[PDB]
Amino acid sequence: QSMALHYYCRHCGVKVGSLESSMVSTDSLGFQHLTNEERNDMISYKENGDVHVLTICEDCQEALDRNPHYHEYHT
Ligand SMILES: [Zn+2]
Repeated sequence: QSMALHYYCRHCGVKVGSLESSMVSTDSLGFQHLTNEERNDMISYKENGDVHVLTICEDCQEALDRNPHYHEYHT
């Protein structure tokens, strides 16, 4: 199944790596004994990857490419 790092966007807070998590249970960490999804990750090695990366989404990339560093701070 299509699995990798969990992508959460820098600044705009969009989930860039979580859409098909409904059937692709690789997004949820097997904490203890929650759902069947957690039961699957309950293996002695996080199958979900243990990866929470903050990256640029399409939107922010365009904030990037269309605006120099996506505007300035204040001055
Ligand atoms: Zn973004």
